[PDB]
Amino acid sequence: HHHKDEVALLAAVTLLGVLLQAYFSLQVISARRAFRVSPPLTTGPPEFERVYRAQVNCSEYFPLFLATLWVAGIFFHEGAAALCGLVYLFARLRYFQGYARSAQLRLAPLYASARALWLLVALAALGLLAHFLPAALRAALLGRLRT
Amino acid sequence: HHHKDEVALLAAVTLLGVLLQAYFSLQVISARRAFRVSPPLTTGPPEFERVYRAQVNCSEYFPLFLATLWVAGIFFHEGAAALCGLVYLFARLRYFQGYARSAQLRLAPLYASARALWLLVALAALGLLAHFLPAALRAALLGRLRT
Amino acid sequence: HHHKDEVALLAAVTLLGVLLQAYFSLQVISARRAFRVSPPLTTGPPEFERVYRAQVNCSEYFPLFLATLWVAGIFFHEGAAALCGLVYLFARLRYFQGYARSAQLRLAPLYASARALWLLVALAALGLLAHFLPAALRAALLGRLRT
Ligand SMILES: N[C@H](CCC(=O)N[C@@H](CSC[C@H](O)CCc1ccccc1)C(=O)/N=C\C(=O)O)C(=O)O
Ligand SMILES: N[C@H](CCC(=O)N[C@@H](CSC[C@H](O)CCc1ccccc1)C(=O)/N=C\C(=O)O)C(=O)O
Ligand SMILES: N[C@H](CCC(=O)N[C@@H](CSC[C@H](O)CCc1ccccc1)C(=O)/N=C\C(=O)O)C(=O)O
Ligand code: NI
Repeated sequence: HHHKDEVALLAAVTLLGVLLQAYFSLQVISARRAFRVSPPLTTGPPEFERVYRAQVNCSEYFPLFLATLWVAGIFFHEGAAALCGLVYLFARLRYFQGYARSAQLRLAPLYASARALWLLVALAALGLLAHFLPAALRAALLGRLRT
Repeated sequence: HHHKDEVALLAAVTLLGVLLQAYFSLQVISARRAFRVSPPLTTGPPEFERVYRAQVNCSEYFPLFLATLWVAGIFFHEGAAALCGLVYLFARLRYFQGYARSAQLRLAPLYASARALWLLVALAALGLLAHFLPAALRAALLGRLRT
Repeated sequence: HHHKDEVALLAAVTLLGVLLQAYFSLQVISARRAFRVSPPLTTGPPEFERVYRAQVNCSEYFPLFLATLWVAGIFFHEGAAALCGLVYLFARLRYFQGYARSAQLRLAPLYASARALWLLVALAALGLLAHFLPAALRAALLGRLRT
């Protein structure tokens, strides 16, 4: 008996996220050509540094997204976690698109991505609490008994 | 019944990757000493910034590698995924070695690493498709029936 | 039968790590306000670049921590891995706090975090070795037999 069925949506969202990250990377390389910035060195016109920074930030947050997605999806509910992941990834795509154009336009999609990530965190926290809190509470009651 | 046996190669490749990352970090610190760059601050002679950038880029890609490795290894085939992972990690080591010497010498091993990563992605995609596409197709046919 | 029970501590430590990372990010944003640095652009007074760099470095190491934690926890022992993870995360929090104040004060907690990470690596290595080495040794003996 395989557990592929229990995690296939998490794996699919994860893969979509990877693909999206690849997209961000290629867009940064395209900004390296457009605005004549050769490796190493990550300075140039404002628009390049903005595109670059959007990609860097997405990259920095991508493992946080994965960790919470998987923990939430396993401990709370797979579908909810996957949905939140989709909302997050769409929000991040919009973030990247915004940032590339103007610092201010990254902001609205940025906020959407953060809410989804905290929602993933809260589900993770609730799921873990549901797992640990009953056994812990019971053990404390047993000692209290005793009398 | 443990599932260690089904994922031991993925875990081994993962650990090798971690070790390799540790190696990149220590090489960067060594460049910080050689070329007199004290923390914080990541600017100095060209050779330091190149070594530094090789490490940074490897670090940025390392979670993408892990995600696709695991998804491909679970959904498609463990051995193939591990092999691709080994090729990728070797390619990245060569990338780092190249970059440290000259921007242009990172390029050949860079290309090898990218092909292996996309190969991992394609296996992940195929594996997930194999999981989801039949059930989805059947459900669509059932509605078509109906008549 | 679920395997949540076998990985719940790893998941909890992982989530704590995510929360800690969120904390580092918010502290960096607070340094962006205090020392008047607007996005993109990551240069300003020394204290901002130090806080920023502490966060960046923690972020760079966070997936390495996760990978080894999970591999060690599954292949060697869950509790040991979780404990090492807790020590690591506390060490990193202290690292961030130190760095924010002075480059030199990040150093003591930095060393604590590295020992814990290498301890995780060693457990991962030992666990994987325990899994692979017997079967490999037996296979070699069988060929030796033969005679
Ligand atoms: N800081 C920017 C970041 C952009 C980037 O990292 N682009 C990739 C290359 S993009 C080629 C393909 O998109 C490969 C990425 C990929 C991602 C997920 C799955 C498969 C492939 C890259 O240059 N990697 C290493 C290096 O800088 O030498 C830069 O300097 O290039
Ligand atoms: N940007 C470069 C990056 C190199 C780096 O990150 N080196 C490590 C230290 S290298 C020591 C050992 O190699 C620990 C790393 C390790 C990795 C995987 C498993 C076990 C240990 C480090 O300095 N970490 C935090 C900090 O900058 O304060 C730098 O400024 O140091
Ligand atoms: N280089 C620093 C890094 C700090 C940082 O990344 N802060 C977060 C925002 S902090 C808001 C919440 O803390 C969300 C983070 C979070 C982490 C884990 C779980 C849930 C939420 C951020 O700015 N992200 C994207 C962007 O720069 O546009 C900077 O320029 O902001
Ligand atoms: Ni099972």
